[PDB]
Amino acid sequence: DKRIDGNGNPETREIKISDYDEITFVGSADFEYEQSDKAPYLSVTIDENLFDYLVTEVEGGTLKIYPKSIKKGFNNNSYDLRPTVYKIKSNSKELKELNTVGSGSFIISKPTKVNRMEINMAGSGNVELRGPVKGYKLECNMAGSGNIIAKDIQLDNLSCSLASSGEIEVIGTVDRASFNVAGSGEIKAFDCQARKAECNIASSGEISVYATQILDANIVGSGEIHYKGDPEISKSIMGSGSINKVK
Amino acid sequence: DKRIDGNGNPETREIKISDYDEITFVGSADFEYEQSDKAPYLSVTIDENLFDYLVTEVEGGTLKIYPKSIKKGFNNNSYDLRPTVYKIKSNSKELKELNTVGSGSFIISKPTKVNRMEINMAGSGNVELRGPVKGYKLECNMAGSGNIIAKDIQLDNLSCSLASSGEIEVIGTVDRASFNVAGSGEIKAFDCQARKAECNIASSGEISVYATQILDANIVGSGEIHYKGDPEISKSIMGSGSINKVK
Ligand SMILES: [Cl-]
Repeated sequence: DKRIDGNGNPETREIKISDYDEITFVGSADFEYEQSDKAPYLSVTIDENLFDYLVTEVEGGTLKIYPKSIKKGFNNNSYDLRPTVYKIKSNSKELKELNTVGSGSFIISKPTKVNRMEINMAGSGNVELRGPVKGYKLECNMAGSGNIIAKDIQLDNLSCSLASSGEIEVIGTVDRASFNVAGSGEIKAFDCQARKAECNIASSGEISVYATQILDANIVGSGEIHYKGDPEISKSIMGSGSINKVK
Repeated sequence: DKRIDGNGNPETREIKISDYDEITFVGSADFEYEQSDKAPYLSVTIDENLFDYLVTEVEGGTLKIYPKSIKKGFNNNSYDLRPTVYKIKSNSKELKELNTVGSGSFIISKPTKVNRMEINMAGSGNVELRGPVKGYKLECNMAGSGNIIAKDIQLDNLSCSLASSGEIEVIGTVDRASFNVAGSGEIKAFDCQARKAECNIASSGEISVYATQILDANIVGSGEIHYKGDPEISKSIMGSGSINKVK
């Protein structure tokens, strides 16, 4: 009933889709995405038997890829797919919002221009923005033990919120940054040069920040903010946590 | 410099205070609090040598009890106090807001009448509302591995928000409930009879809910909502999580 193992015969299907500006992706695939002015494109490779258990379509301008609800299960639960291979390649004109859930990996590799890009991840997986991202606003939100890494950003605005034990890492330059941890996890942003940054920690987590002009440093709990640069810092600590300046 | 051990000679001091409607409490004490129309009262018992390292005062209508910032440490950190005995007893006319951080224990035992009471905890400690709490609204918020238990509530509104791995447990009757978990933790409310409840999980946590008329059940991740009662349920799962009805 609930668990379906891949039969070991991988099949690739190109799926006809309209453009989309939003992705709902649930699962364990390696998903490669790019923004592109070419025609919108979707290809999925998985054990041939698992397609019958998977939704893969664009609807209402949203690409939706996830395991189906269990047949006669009243949408109380979905199938637990165990593929031997699971790869997704897709593109659209713009990605304003990614909602990803699971143990998979979502990767953007080419230079990406953004107006507002929002990344929302739940689970143990990973999102990697490997290519240069440049533009107005990037938001990286996660709840879980996995991670998000943006390797090369140039932004007016960056916002990261981490719930639970995972990790967000950001590298580049930003004018204004907001870093938030609620849990034991960690934001790593020493090589993300911010002019102004706000750092908030609830509980035992950690933020490493580089702010050049203004740093607003807030901790409620045992957590820690490590900072570099020579900003003017506003400090606020309720609990056993601590703030420290590093070279 | 940072860790100060109790010298094993307990001293009790009654500290003169004005009335307060808010508490900031950081540390490991057993703190007993009640609402009362008598004169405001504070008594603290701790190893005699640790008073010098402790702030204990009412300012701006807020009772503040927390370890001091390390002398000449620029408020980057505070003393790590290791008492052999640490007890606090206090009362004020009303408690609108508690902010508690640490491994301590904050207990209210008498019948308590509330308008709006908000409890904010960070850390591994606990808050117990042992006596009957009756009134308009209770809000229980925590970030950390500890717990909040309310043993006997009767409320128009209840809101509980849990970040990280800890636990909130609520027993009684409420008209409208909102239960939120962002993390691996748990809300236990099978014994809190709600008319309408909204339940939200991000990542792998759990909620046990009892709703009689209306239940709005939302999971993003692998978490689980278990419900009892016969409400009309609205279901939304994005991920491997599930919803299940129990007797
Ligand atoms: Cl007074």
